[PDB]
Amino acid sequence: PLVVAASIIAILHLILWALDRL
Ligand SMILES: CCCCCCCCO[C@@H]1O[C@H](CO)[C@@H](O)[C@H](O)[C@H]1O
Repeated sequence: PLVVAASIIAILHLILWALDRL
């Protein structure tokens, strides 16, 4: 479950960064 949570947060953070860059 911690793998799931950490990975969701990591992917969402990546999406936020990408949207900012775009
Ligand atoms: C699934 C594809 C997502 C692509 C994410 C692109 C992240 C970088 O994107 C590019 O970044 C440049 C500066 O960093 C900007 O000047 C460009 O306009 C932006 O397109």
